[PDB]
Amino acid sequence: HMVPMDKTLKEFGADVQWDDYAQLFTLIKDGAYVKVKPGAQTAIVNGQPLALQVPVVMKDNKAWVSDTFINDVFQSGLDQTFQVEKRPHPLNALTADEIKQAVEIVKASADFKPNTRFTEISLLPPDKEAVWAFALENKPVDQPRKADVIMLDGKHIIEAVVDLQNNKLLSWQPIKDAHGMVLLDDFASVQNIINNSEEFAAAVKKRGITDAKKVITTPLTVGYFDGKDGLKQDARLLKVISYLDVGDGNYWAHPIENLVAVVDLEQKKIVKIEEGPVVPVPMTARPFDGRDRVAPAVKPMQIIEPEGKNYTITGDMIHWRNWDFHLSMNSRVGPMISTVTYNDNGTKRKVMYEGSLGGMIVPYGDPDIGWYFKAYLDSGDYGMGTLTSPIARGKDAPSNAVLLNETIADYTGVPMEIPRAIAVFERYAGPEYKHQEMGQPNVSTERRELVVRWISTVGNYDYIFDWIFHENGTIGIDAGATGIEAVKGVKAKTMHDETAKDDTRYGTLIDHNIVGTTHQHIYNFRLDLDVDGENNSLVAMDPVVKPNTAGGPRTSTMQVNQYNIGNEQDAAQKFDPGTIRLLSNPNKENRMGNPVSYQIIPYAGGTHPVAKGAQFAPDEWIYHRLSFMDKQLWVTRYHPGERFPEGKYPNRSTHDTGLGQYSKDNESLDNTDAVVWMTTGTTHVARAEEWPIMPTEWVHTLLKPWNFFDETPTLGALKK
Amino acid sequence: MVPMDKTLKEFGADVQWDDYAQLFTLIKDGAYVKVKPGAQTAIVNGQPLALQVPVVMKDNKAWVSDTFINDVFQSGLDQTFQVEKRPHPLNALTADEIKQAVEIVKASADFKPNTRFTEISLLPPDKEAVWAFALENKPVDQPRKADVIMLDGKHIIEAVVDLQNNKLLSWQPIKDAHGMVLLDDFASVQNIINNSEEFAAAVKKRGITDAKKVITTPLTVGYFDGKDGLKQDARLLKVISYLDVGDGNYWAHPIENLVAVVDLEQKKIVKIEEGPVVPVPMTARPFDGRDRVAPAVKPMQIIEPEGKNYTITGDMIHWRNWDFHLSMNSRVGPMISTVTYNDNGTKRKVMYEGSLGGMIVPYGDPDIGWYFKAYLDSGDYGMGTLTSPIARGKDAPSNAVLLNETIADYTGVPMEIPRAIAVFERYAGPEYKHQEMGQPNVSTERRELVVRWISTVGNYDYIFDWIFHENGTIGIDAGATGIEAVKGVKAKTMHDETAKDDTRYGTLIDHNIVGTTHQHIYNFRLDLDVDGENNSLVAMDPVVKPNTAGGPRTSTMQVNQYNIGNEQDAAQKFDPGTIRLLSNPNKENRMGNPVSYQIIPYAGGTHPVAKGAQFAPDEWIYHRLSFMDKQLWVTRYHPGERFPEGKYPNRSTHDTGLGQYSKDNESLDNTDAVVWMTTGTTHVARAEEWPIMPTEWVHTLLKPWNFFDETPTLGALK
Ligand SMILES: O=CCc1ccccc1
Ligand SMILES: O=CCc1ccccc1
Ligand SMILES: [NH3+]CCc1ccccc1
Ligand SMILES: [Ca+2]
Ligand SMILES: [Ca+2]
Ligand SMILES: [Ca+2]
Ligand SMILES: [Ca+2]
Ligand SMILES: [Cu+2]
Ligand SMILES: [Cu+2]
Repeated sequence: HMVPMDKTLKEFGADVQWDDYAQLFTLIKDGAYVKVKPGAQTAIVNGQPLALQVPVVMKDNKAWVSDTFINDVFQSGLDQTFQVEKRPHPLNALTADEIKQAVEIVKASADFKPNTRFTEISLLPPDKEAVWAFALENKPVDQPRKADVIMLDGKHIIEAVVDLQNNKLLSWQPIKDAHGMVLLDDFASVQNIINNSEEFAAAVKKRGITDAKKVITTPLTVGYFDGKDGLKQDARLLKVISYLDVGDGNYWAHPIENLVAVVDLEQKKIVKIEEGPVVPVPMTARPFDGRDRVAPAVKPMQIIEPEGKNYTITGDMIHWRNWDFHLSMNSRVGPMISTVTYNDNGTKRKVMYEGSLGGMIVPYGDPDIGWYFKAYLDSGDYGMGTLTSPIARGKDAPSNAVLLNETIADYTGVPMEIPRAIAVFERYAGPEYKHQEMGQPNVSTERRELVVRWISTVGNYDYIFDWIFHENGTIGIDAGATGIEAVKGVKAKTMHDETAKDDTRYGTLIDHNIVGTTHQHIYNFRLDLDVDGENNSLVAMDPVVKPNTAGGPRTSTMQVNQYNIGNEQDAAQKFDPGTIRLLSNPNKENRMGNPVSYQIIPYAGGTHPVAKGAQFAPDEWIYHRLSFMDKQLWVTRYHPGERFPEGKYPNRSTHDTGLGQYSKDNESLDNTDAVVWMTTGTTHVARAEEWPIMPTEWVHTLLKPWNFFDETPTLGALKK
Repeated sequence: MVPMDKTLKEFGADVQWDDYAQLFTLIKDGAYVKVKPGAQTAIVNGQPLALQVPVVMKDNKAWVSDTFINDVFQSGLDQTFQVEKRPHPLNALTADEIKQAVEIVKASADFKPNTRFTEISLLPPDKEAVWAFALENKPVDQPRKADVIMLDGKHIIEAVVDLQNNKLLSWQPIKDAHGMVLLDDFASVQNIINNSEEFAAAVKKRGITDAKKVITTPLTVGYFDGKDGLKQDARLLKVISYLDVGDGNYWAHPIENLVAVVDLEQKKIVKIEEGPVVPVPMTARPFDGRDRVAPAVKPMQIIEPEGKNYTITGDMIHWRNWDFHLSMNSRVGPMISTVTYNDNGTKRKVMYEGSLGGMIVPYGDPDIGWYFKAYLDSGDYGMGTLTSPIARGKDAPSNAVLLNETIADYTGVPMEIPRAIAVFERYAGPEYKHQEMGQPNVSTERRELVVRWISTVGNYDYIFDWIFHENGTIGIDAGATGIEAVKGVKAKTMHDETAKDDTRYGTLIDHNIVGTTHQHIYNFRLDLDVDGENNSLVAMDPVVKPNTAGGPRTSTMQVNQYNIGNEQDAAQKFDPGTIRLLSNPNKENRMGNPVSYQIIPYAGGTHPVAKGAQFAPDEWIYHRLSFMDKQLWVTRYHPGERFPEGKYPNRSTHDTGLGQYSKDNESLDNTDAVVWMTTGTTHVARAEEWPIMPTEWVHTLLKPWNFFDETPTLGALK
């Protein structure tokens, strides 16, 4: 029998286009670009003919297809974008079965508990050398597949390691003084607790709210304040900031200011309620989904690749032009780009062994009761991988993108497949190079970039990360921010009201009775670059103006001060965009005798004002707990266990267990395996243009080959 | 009948044949046509068109009526271009006006026989009247006038002509002003050198067996208060030479330490400076691919089958909420004028005029052949004149519309530059997004309208993009590519004896070739009128202040706001961590905040950033060009102050540009301000940039700040 074509294809997630003049359907879905005419015995898939067992049938202006059409067409093989992996890559993320296997192993332990949740279940990384050998030499990794299983028993963290190959538990280590990240069920627990609190209902009522059932809570981490916040360090707590649901789909626009409830999770009870001055809840409807807006007419624009893509995805490995890399998903930091090599005329040269988001922080600058503790570590305390937002096909990524599904474990240890978790797409990026010699034929070539995009939403903020592989060897990493701002309810409607000045001391008045509290967005990327090998050195090149000592009219010259940065301590520094910092390989040179290197650029621009460091006095704890905030460049000795800038267990941490810890011994960085950490951020002073919803703002970082090659990388294959 | 593919391609249209669909897809600029052989109708931008003669297949060769292109492409179904019934007052001089102006000055008894024209451009009507035309359709009751700047030998004369009444209004010789370099000067230099026995003698001394293979370059000499031993009153140019080896890239073969000084009026070398002899790098280094084979790539197309979202009426461009005027100038290229943002039905002023102000590419090597090297490409060579036609689909995306522009050449004859400017819309990620947990997603795509212009002066190719974002933001990017200026050296690798000395002022990017360090400094003149003429410059510096409200916090994040009341204070370095606004103290948004635009001189770049001029304050280039050392300048609107480097920068003895425009330190309080943004890079070369440099970009931004009352892209309320 058959089924309606449009409905079915839309359900399938394919774009359906009908050309009445040509009597032709054009179907697009990831790497598949299809053309089919009603009644035709064949269809075209990426330029190749495909025989259909059932032609598309047109009835009374309605098209119908066989129930096997989607499978026969989209899984024909003529779409070669995806290929089957014959030999499993050692860095492949844990499969659904493996996740379940790990969960069974720990549950076989006599110590496992019923309320035991899983903060993270991820592959235990085999030794770096074995992995590189596999990627380059194709040598098998004779080491057993293992998995780290981090459990949360009540409020206690337990680190267990399971041997998946031999289905046996290898370790069970409780981690004292460590708090666990926030889990999904905590979100519902908070709302439930507030709903059952007689006092809170009373607190809310005196603040103008009649129906407490319309109150929406949010689970915020409290941080650490040596007790000044009056909170027992031992307990698993969360502060609750509330909003009123007015039915406009945007409760963020209706803050219940000066009301904070402290909740003890294991005790499932409100242990404290801080109250400040009563501020009337901003009530005006402020929808952002367009319900109250007119839809402007816009002409269609399509980016198409009718014969398929230039990249191939074998398993989790992506091949594109001279690039080869592995892409996997982690519940905490999201995407991980591994074993990155650049094919130099037949020879695959190492570039980066492992790269990913290190961690990030969004600290606010308002001292009041509902803001002073607010300093989010989104990936660390909330798991950005877990909170991945599926790509909106054609909107969050260009129409010519390919969308990948990714699987991770949820907090209960059950496999979870995130649909459209990552977008991959090639894009035109202007001319690669050009030269119009006067009176001569022009010379131009277009530039192409391969983008790997991932979006994660943690509450009100929506973050976008793009890993950009330039055909010329350059690698870019951009971070975009959008979503809804965290606002403060105030009494002033305009800057002319009496309280305006005081209401706007820590933020801009972006709407009536609404202030966009000033804050920063500080991102950090962990980049284990192995420039043409593991042993590298950090070199500095500072352009300077020195007195002319060669005679002639000039009083000055442009020269460069070059020196090595031999230790981690000296490598942790602010970044001057006017200087040059290289991660060189002192063991290999290019054709001119220069060490093959990559230029590290932590700050390549941004659309919001740039964060020169953490906007905190040096005597604030957040500044103390988190040191990665103040430096834009860090370089440490390779260590498989050092992966997070804010530390492994940042929730209510008492001291820096991250980059401050990784570089505290000030080890040598001379001709050894280095790991680069780039920190880049923005300072956000709000404006009306960003409310009710904020246009995407971006920050850019860059990694450029510096004498890594012997000439223009994109000139092409040498004819003679 | 006539062959389709042959005719269509001569027309410049792209032809695609789909055998499965038996359909031809024809594309050219805003027209997207679909036609099947034998069909009595065709489709143009989604609309049906009746054909007089169907397309016919003859021996697998399609044929069309001899009137096909006109009937289809000029049908009217492609609405990209609309007729301009009332000419915009800022329209550039037409070919007829260029010839009229030349006839007017040539009729004067003072016009000498071989006089050339450095520039022939529209003399701008008063701003007020122009705004009234754009906002009120009010006619400009002032005759079209043209500035005619002549070069009589080496003497500059400024004339003004009344085009409407066809009469000469003024004729003023400009004392001590040197004229820019003109095209014929390039040939003179080469011919003068070619006929120089002494030069040929010097060249032989340096290993060149055939002097006829020597390629010259016309370089401005600057000013060094005589220390360079050059006569200030003479029209001079220094000549740096290269050896043509037949690889199509003479730039890769420098004849180091050989500099000839040519007096253009005497037409002869008046000085030859010789330094140590360095063997000419000989290895062929073509950049045009003659020795390469590109990897096969799958096709990519960006299509708009229903036409464009923008309309071009004459030179007026309408797109979404934006409306602006695009014109061409021989010196600075494109000019963006009368820019307004249609705020829910009401057009609000944003920028009266915007364009490249000027730029300079100064080097940091003290040696004989480099110390004077400081290029003012627009000012001294005329970048609009040297516009490089856009290579369709490569220099600009496949969905772009390419515009032709007309200017006058140095002999006063109209010159049409094909594909001089590219206009194209592009996807730029999501405009905004919010995925509320467990709720339906909300995402809208971002669209940007780009106006791209490319100019090439010698070895460098410069790209400029004026980017209009739907949300009111305006971006201005500058890209650099082309061939690097290199110094011939003895070292082949860094292991050679002279390596250290050879690389003191630049990187060794090839054997015996050093890419001398230099900077790229661009300056943009932006006459912003934020929702009106009268504005004020306001600073907002984010600062950390002690907490005085109580609680655990010791510090807070506050802003230090203050006005910058005068030109001298407005001339400043830009801290990308601070905020600088051009506000309209007379208008506010719904929250009582002054409608403003955020000025961002530095929004990013792919090359190291230039914090200022890499020159000691006692260097003459530094004294002559103050604009290089500050990223932000704000001056009072004046019709005759348009160039950061001054009107006549060739061998100038002092700053007649921004240094002069602000020397007076006038008030910037609630008045007509003009913003000048200086953004630059410091270029330290690498092997990856040779023989041809992959495009490097710098970015600037102008963002609406409380100009609107909410997210500008949400749309009108139902
Ligand atoms: O995103 C940071 C903490 C948070 C989590 C959930 C809702 C609001 C805020
Ligand atoms: O671009 C600056 C001066 C110049 C002009 C012509 C050829 C080479 C260099
Ligand atoms: N007075 C305008 C200049 C002009 C000259 C000749 C034809 C058309 C226009
Ligand atoms: Ca260490
Ligand atoms: Ca490394
Ligand atoms: Ca002035
Ligand atoms: Ca102005
Ligand atoms: Cu923000
Ligand atoms: Cu350069």
